[PDB]
Amino acid sequence: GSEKMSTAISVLLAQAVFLLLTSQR
Repeated sequence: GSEKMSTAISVLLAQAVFLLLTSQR
């Protein structure tokens, strides 16, 4: 955990939807 696993699990979704937008946009 810690802010480390928090920035890895959060950044993981950031990209997941990131490409989802550029594609639908």
